[PDB]
Amino acid sequence: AFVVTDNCIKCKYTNCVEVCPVDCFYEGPNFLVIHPDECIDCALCEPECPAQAIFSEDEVPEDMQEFIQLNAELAEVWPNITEKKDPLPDAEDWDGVKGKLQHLER
Ligand code: SF4
Ligand code: F3S
Repeated sequence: AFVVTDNCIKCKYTNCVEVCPVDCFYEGPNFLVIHPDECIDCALCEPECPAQAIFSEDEVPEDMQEFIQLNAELAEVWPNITEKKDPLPDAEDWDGVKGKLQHLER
């Protein structure tokens, strides 16, 4: 499985969803998650993220391990997103800011 981590929060560019061959991204207010059962590990989304927030689960940073689990449980509760959208208005001011998990919205 590929995993969306901290820097997607409050950016949510959604570039990643056009490349997914199996449409396994799910959408929250200010973040996206990958459903781990569905991902086929094609790695196509990882170069597409402006925020470089996607990682192979074996590559997730030591300080971001919580995201592996988070992606798995939020994917169960959020709706499927299959079309790109515009970025959050604010996206480019929040891109690169650390610790954005305290800003996550369910
Ligand atoms: S690795 Fe491939 S299948 Fe998995 S979320 Fe990315 S684009 Fe979709
Ligand atoms: S910022 Fe988030 S919505 Fe996709 S393009 Fe990057 S994982």
